[PDB]
Amino acid sequence: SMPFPKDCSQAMLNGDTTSGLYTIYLNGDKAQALEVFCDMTSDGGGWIVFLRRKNGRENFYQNWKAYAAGFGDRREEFWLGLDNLNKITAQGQYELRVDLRDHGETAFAVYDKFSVGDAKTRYKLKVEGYSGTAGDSMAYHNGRSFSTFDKNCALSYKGAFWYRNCHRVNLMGRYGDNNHSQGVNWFHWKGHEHSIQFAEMKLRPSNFRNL
Ligand SMILES: Cc1c(Cl)cccc1NC(=O)[C@@H]1CCCO1
Repeated sequence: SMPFPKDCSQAMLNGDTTSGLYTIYLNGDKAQALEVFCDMTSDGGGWIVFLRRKNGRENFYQNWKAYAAGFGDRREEFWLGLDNLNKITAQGQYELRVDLRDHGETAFAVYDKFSVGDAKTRYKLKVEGYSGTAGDSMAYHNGRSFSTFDKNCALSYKGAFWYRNCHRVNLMGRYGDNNHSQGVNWFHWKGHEHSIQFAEMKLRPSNFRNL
């Protein structure tokens, strides 16, 4: 096992094959411990989950400081934090996976390159190299800074995202809100008038598939 695994891929190779909460260490630094939920079953496992929507119990209409730091219950609905995502994606070449489920139907998207810039970039999104079944709805958002109501699409749709003008993905939107563009949307799967019941965003090294 590695003593200070830097992501859920190094924790899974540590023989931890049950999804749930693990400690990772940013940059393998014992002083940068972070509790994360690891999805160890989807497409080979080793995924840090960074967004989960499933029941509408948690409020996602939160401010810049909340989105930078993270909020929620890792075992239920949560957001891992932009500072965490920047530091993790800086450690190597990461891939994004999005899992969606709604009324028993499932879809997914993978982006072979995923990064989040630091605060001086307003946490700029990079997403490239699409595959999957959900439809490439993150392409619209590529290269955009993050937006909250206090730093306006976040205000107009009462959510937070790498908004443009405004969204094809709104996974931090209002739970169960089927009004146009208000809900948990993935446009090229279920459009703008269908809020998706279950959504996860997660990341792991792009080279995991053959390491
Ligand atoms: C990342 C995160 C999750 Cl996922 C769950 C609850 C809170 C946070 N954020 C923090 O623990 C830090 C601690 C000081 C301010 O935020």
